[PDB]
Amino acid sequence: SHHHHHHLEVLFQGPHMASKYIIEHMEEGFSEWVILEYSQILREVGAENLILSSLPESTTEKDIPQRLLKLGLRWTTKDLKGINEDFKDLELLKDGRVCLLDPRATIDLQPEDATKFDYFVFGGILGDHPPRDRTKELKTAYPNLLISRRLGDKQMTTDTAIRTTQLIIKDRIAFEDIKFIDYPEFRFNKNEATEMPFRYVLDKEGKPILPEGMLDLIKKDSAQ
Ligand SMILES: C[S@@+](CC[C@H](N)C(=O)[O-])C[C@H]1O[C@@H](n2cnc3c(N)ncnc32)[C@H](O)[C@@H]1O
Repeated sequence: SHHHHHHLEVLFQGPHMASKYIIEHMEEGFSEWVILEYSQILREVGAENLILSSLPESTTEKDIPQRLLKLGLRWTTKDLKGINEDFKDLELLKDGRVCLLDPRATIDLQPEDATKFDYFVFGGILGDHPPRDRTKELKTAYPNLLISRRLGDKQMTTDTAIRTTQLIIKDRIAFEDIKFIDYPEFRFNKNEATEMPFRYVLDKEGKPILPEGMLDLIKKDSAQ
């Protein structure tokens, strides 16, 4: 009775060829907000295409939210340069072929960058306004691995940055063609409304795309 000690999910997804998305986790633990965000990301890019890296060394499976485990989250306490040690199935993370999505970069990501990078890295950061520039910690941590690219001049949530990167790289849509809304207001009644100071991508109904559950969380907050 050893037959469950396997890596079938990995065998089933290979051989690797497709762009991957890596989130360097940079929050303590997993708040409800983070869980909803990461759940949405998993659903949009596919569990086989996401890695959550740099978790604290003491992290074990019980510390990972069951909602994320159920959606297939691949997670590791290794940093970017140790990911290949844990996940032997992934393509090598090659110097210069790993793109840091960096709000301060001087050059915006473009569809032709699909040819130029195999991995796209995001800070798992709940941003502040004004931004605290915490993404810069990644640039200093991996100075020869990463090349920075921008997603326009306003801050996006992690799931929005990944959604935008997928539209540019996978769907080959130029940034200037993506329909965004800057700093949307969410109003529910005369007593309850909240602005979110990020840039969001719009769905075909003209509404900002939020993780499932997030509008409920914003409504619960406004009701307090
Ligand atoms: C909410 S943001 C955090 C930004 C962080 N507060 C800062 O000022 O560096 C989450 C992640 O999505 C990516 N991101 C968000 N907005 C971006 C932009 N305008 N350009 C490039 N990457 C962006 C970055 O990888 C970032 O770490």
